Amino acid sequence: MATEENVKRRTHNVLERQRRNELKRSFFALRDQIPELENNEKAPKVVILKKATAYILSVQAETQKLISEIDLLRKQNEQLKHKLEQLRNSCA
Amino acid sequence: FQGAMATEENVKRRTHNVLERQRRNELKRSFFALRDQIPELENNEKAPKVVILKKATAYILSVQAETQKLISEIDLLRKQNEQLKHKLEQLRNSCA
DNA sequence: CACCCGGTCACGTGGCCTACAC
DNA sequence: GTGTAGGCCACGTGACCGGGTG
Repeated sequence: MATEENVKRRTHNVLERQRRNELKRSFFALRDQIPELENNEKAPKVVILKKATAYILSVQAETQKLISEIDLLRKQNEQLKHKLEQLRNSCA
Repeated sequence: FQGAMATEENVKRRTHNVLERQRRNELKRSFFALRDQIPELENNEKAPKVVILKKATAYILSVQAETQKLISEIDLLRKQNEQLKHKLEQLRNSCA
């Protein structure tokens, strides 16, 4: 009876530990995908979050800019294709 | 002496506690901020911490991958671009 | 219906460290 | 030296909510 509560209590503990350990693993995993946070580093959890949050934003900005460049090159290409098209019609 | 030992311990005890609230509260704030930057996890205020981690890691990887593709495309277009310019250049010297 | 179960959370606490002071 | 103040962490421990099962 009293022993039962200790058994429930203890199993709760080891349960919470395991859950907690998974959360740790996830922290280290996230950390390894942030370039600033190196391939190891002893970085506090709050830092890992804030840098991840920032990094995501930084990569977003890069992505939009790359897209702009892509669309820009496509404008130039099609412009050149159009110019080269008019070098065949005008070369009798 | 006596209980002044214990009186000191309670003080460190309380100040340590109130510190941990601030730190935890900040740690909470960082979690919500990260979560809002993950498209899948946006407009979902009730998101577990472990998910926010796993998806962030996942999202970062996909966007890394996407990024690499975009770059490769640029190199492809820029390759074609300069090729078109070069064909067009010596078709100008040979069209008098 | 009530009763647990698996998941999640915040909290109080002490154990470590790093660095800064006596 | 011997502190000691701060920051980070992982632990234990209650409470919460959720979907089943009896």
